[PDB]
Amino acid sequence: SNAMFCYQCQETVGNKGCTQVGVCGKKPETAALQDALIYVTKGLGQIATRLRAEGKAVDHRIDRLVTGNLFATITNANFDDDILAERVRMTCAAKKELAASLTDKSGLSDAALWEASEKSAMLAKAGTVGVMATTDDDVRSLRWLITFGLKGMAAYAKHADVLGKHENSLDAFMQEALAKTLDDSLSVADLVALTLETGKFGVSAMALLDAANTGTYGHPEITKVNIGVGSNPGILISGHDLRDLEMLLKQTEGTGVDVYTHSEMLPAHYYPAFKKYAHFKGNYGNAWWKQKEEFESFNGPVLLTTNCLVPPKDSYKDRVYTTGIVGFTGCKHIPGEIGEHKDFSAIIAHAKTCPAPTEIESGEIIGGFAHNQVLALADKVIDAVKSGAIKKFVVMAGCDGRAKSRSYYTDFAEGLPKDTVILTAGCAKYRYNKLNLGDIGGIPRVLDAGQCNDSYSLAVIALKLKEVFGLEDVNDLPIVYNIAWYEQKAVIVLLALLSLGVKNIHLGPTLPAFLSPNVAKVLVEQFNIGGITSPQDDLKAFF
Ligand code: SF4
Ligand code: SF3
Repeated sequence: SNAMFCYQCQETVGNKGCTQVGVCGKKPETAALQDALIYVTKGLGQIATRLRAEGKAVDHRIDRLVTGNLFATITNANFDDDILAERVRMTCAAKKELAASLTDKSGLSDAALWEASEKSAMLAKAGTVGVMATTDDDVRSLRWLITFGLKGMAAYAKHADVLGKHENSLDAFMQEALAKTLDDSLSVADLVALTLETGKFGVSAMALLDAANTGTYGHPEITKVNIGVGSNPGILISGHDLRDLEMLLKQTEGTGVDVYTHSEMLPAHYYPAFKKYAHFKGNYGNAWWKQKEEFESFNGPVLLTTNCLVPPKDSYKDRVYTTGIVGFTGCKHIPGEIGEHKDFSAIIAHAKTCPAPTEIESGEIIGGFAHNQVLALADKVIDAVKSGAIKKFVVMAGCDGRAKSRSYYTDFAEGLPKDTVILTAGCAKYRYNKLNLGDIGGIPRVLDAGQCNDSYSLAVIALKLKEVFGLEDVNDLPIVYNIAWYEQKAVIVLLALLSLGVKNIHLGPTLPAFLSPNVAKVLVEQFNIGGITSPQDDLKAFF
């Protein structure tokens, strides 16, 4: 039989599924606990949805449990079985209490009713509630496409909540959609509808996080970021959470410890509020997947605010700190997932005992082209399109990863004619943001809008251009979409773009294993989704 089944990321074995051990390092009992956690979270969603329909209140603490549970099961987020098992217990306790306040308990699912306190009972239940519990290929495909989209949505909703923003309609949708994925009566048409609705609420979640980030730290602006290093001890902050960075910068003031960013923390440099801390140094290294080498050479402690964390080498494991929903057995954790005060005193003391970073490279990279900054430049962008100086934009946003085939994205970028502009967001950027690609009329040929969530800015920019040019269809803009994906935040970004009517998206380096033949056919027929081949062939064909 199979010890596990997981197919949620781009690197899944054979582009079919991980059945023994995850390519990411996820062990079968860890995979089982995540399957059990998702199951009881869907049960909680049903109960909460029923309470809302009865006219009864559901406290925001329930919303936070749901988003934390989903985020903990994203690829490279949490490998800690003790933490995962305790989240299962907490969820069982919470949903039992909520169900007791229902007037009518009729029609509650097994997920709503089932509970366990012993890990052994959780592992046994997991075996019959995983991916392959749904027998029909199309229903399975759509249920898990939706679930993965909801994980990405929940991540963005959680970062907004950390910064003090939440919307009842967003949390209500997430919980109702989760419940619908266990309802056997829904047709394929119902589930295709729910997939597109999930994309729409993906836009809403990204809009909420955009407002939270910019409202707190200012609108991103054009910024030069040092990729070399200084000579003081440092802490390297990775992942996505800007509130964790704020607290870390405040606590390192006056200490002699510098702060550097990694991977998806690069865009923190673009926000005006963070420029006021003199000990906020550069961005160190590249995307998440190089971290076994780059965390080693950094020498100082590393703080993971979100995914992606890879199972650490023994050489630096003792200086890895996790926080929020991130976890790895044997790595120190700083508690907190709601933006509350976190005590970084131990990581700061640790940093003072470590060597300064070993430099990988020197120079700079430019970014900060989020929606406010690009709309301020809109007249000049529009003039350049009208004159033919800019012939095409290419959206190359998304996720990077390990696959050797991803040299495609570097070669594609290098081979583009010098009258094109790359638009990016997310760690996919690292395949081409240290090339020397130049500028068109002073506009850089790579425009970095920020984190994967700042794909929102790219959509806002596209819709603005549609308006100014007076076009009926967003697809009539001179934009090619060549997006790379790895984890579930890329899935919500994709669904968001589809909900906005974007066609002709080229997705790679492979297509998700969780798209069944019939579901893929709908995406091809209605949205013209395609894949990649060689960079030289696609540089001809895509244009
Ligand atoms: S998260 Fe990806 S690599 Fe890890 S077990 Fe799942 S499909 Fe496999
Ligand atoms: Fe926020 S984009 Fe998706 S892969 Fe892991 S950090 Fe990267």
